[PDB]
Amino acid sequence: VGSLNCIVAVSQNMGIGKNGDLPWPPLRNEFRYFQRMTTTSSVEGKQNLVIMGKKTWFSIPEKNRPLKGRINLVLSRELKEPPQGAHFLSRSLDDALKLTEQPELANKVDMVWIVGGSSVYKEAMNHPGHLKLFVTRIMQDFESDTFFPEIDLEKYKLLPEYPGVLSDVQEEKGIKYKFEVYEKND
Ligand SMILES: NC(=O)C1=CN([C@@H]2O[C@H](COP(=O)(O)OP(=O)(O)OC[C@H]3O[C@@H](n4cnc5c(N)ncnc54)[C@H](OP(=O)(O)O)[C@@H]3O)[C@@H](O)[C@H]2O)C=CC1
Ligand SMILES: Cc1c(Sc2cccc3ccccc23)sc2nc(N)nc(N)c12
Repeated sequence: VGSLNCIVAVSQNMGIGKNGDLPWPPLRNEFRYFQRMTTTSSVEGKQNLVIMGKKTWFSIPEKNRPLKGRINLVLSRELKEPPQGAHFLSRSLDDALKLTEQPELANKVDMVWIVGGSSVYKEAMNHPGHLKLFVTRIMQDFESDTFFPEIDLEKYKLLPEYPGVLSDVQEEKGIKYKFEVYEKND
């Protein structure tokens, strides 16, 4: 198992979701970017694992579920088995990560990507260790009911470049946004 990473897109007022969808209209290349980053494994013969909350799972369009070319793991304490189309089910972030050190998964998994939502991000972000955040800054306010947790800039350094990540501003449907990578090691 290699890197642990969170990936998110967030509005200027820290919003990530609204009524079970994104706060903004669909941004095709943003979804492409998320797909490219989470799918691509820096090793041969391995796959990345994506970990997500139950509400995130059911926010993804059925036709993109499971997220293809990745091992999909859902967090829930109410479900008794993985949802239709998912691969694994865990009861805590720790268990999901323990599960990666299993004989079963140990040698099939390259990167682990936490793909949301709020509570999964917060726990991963406050836990000691080496962690990167891939943050798409959506450069407007949007009405939101679910928020990204505070990024403590004392611990998380914004990297001045990162391979395979564009630095300049993008725009789709009249909404500008930018890609950022943060790293901590504590
Ligand atoms: N990048 C972005 O902009 C992203 C946006 N989104 C959007 O954000 C919102 C997601 O919402 P959010 O409410 O934060 O939901 P989550 O995806 O975190 O789902 C919450 C449910 O997941 C289970 N869960 C969460 N964490 C854990 C855990 N550590 N261990 C066991 N179970 C856990 C609980 O389910 P149970 O009650 O069954 O125990 C909880 O009720 C949606 O609107 C979605 O579209 C989602 C991802 C990224
Ligand atoms: C899970 C996710 C997605 S998938 C998704 C998540 C929530 C609602 C969606 C609605 C339509 C299509 C896809 C949806 S896009 C995206 N972008 C970044 N930078 N980070 C993420 N974690 C996601």
